[PDB]
Amino acid sequence: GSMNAPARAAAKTAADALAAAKKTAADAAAAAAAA
Repeated sequence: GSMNAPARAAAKTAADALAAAKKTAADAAAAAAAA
């Protein structure tokens, strides 16, 4: 039974990788206006 805050901290890197991936994806897409 681990649905608490400290239990969610283990999934940090997972959501962290996605945060970077999502940022960069849109980042590159945003700079695709002059293409």
